[PDB]
Amino acid sequence: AASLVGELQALDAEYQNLANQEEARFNEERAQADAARQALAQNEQVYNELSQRAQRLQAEASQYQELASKYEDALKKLEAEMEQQKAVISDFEKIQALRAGNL
Repeated sequence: AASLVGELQALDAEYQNLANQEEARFNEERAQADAARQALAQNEQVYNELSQRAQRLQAEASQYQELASKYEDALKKLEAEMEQQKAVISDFEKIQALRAGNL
């Protein structure tokens, strides 16, 4: 077991580092999802109030017409941000159901 002893130690090292990297990835992913939930929650609040504000502006008849349309665009984007944020949370929850499930 000349080189066998050495290789076994080489594979051990690789394993230790690999285990640590995966643990670092999972944490990096957890932090990002928490950021996602915090941000998403705040956006829901801003989207609701702003969509309400835009709705009132439209129901009138050009300034109101221009500002209403400007809000519909801003809201379209904010909505994309929120779908994107829900995906981060959703992807992490899926991953969680695994890393914790596999026993």
